[PDB]
Amino acid sequence: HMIRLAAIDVDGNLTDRDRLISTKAIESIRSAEKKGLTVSLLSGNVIPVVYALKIFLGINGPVFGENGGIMFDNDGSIKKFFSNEGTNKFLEEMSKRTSMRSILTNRWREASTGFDIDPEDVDYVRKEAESRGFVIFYSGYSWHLMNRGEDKAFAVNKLKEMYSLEYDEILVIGDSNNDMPMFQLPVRKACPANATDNIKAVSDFVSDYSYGEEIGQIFKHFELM
Amino acid sequence: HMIRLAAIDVDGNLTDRDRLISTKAIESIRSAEKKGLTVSLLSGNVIPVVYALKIFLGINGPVFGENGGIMFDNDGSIKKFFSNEGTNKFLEEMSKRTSMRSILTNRWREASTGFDIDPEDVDYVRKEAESRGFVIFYSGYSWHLMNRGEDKAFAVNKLKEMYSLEYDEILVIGDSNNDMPMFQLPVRKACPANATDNIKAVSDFVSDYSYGEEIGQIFKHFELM
Ligand SMILES: [Ca+2]
Ligand SMILES: [Ca+2]
Ligand SMILES: [Ca+2]
Ligand SMILES: [Ca+2]
Ligand SMILES: [Ca+2]
Repeated sequence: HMIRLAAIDVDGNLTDRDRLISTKAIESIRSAEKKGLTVSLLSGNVIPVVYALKIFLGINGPVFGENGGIMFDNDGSIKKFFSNEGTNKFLEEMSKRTSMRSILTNRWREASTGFDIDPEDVDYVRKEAESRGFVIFYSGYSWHLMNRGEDKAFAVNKLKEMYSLEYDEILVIGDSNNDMPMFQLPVRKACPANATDNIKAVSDFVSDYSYGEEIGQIFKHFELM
Repeated sequence: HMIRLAAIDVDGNLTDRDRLISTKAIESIRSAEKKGLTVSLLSGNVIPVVYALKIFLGINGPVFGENGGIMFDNDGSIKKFFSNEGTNKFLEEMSKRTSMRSILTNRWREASTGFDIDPEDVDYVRKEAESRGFVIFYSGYSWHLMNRGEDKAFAVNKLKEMYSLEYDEILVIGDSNNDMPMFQLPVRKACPANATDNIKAVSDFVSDYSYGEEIGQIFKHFELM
């Protein structure tokens, strides 16, 4: 079938070496959207930050923050699918006996909890988190304490439902392990030249570029630009 | 709202300490089905084996073999969602330089490949497998070489579409790591008392029993019997 929607990992694929947004990626997105593609952004950052990207970059589909746990829709509303009461409590307790600590953007989180942590405390905190029904991983600017199942697969399935699409009509763009949840779905897949080996191995198209420059080549490959 | 379908992993949930099918679990399933529940079974077994369970145990919904890659439907047909050409070829070449070997039941597989292997060769084979977009893990009666994404979540999502259900209308019952994919969906979740700590931590109801005895209690808890 033909690709009608592309779900893209913001931090993993739309930024350069210094985490700045790629202007070439922005123009590729706008070009593809003008030709009819619906684009959705997926990020671990907070919803007002992803909302800023939606209104300034010119994204025509819903955008997700907190790794899929919260969404800003095209009707201008915000819907969250998970709560941060449990994850916030966990951080509060864990910060008393480990280096796990809150980050400024948590003041805008609603469905999960971001944090910083010393590498030495990662294994212990992960064990404690999983024993409570949570998971931890790094993305973008920080670690993320998420509810099990609050991931990119949840978000992509939600987009599929919202647009009444088949999996083969969806293209996902990611770069690493924290994207495998959506890369393991029956969707179309593409990634940058610096994507992990496992992500490349399941991708339909592996770009010769990275740091935002893969967006244009990927879209061209699928005749979206 | 109300549970309309239960997706149950066979190994470790419908089986006892000797890997034998639990008669109490069978009767609980039949009782719940008479009251309106649709039940689907999933396992790593080949399709004629899960078909045997469907007709002899009296399962009223579809059954999945090969960890979700092949299904026996209610119209009496078999539908496979992945192919075993690549996985069979992988085994053929790996068997020439490692201890990886085919198993008897592969004569009935259609969407993946089962195998035996010396434990020390697992790392070598997994690395090769993932570079080809496959994964390996042990469950049930052998190791399984699967296509990435060919799992129980793929099967539960298909059931959701087939029965036009909402995730909240689906109950999943599992106990091992290869069952976690189901627990990452926004469904209702339950498990036996001896399920993994991670599965217990994300379940809505953790039974006091195991080895098949949990089915009745779980069903009673969700008002299904
Ligand atoms: Ca990523
Ligand atoms: Ca990247
Ligand atoms: Ca971030
Ligand atoms: Ca079998
Ligand atoms: Ca199991």
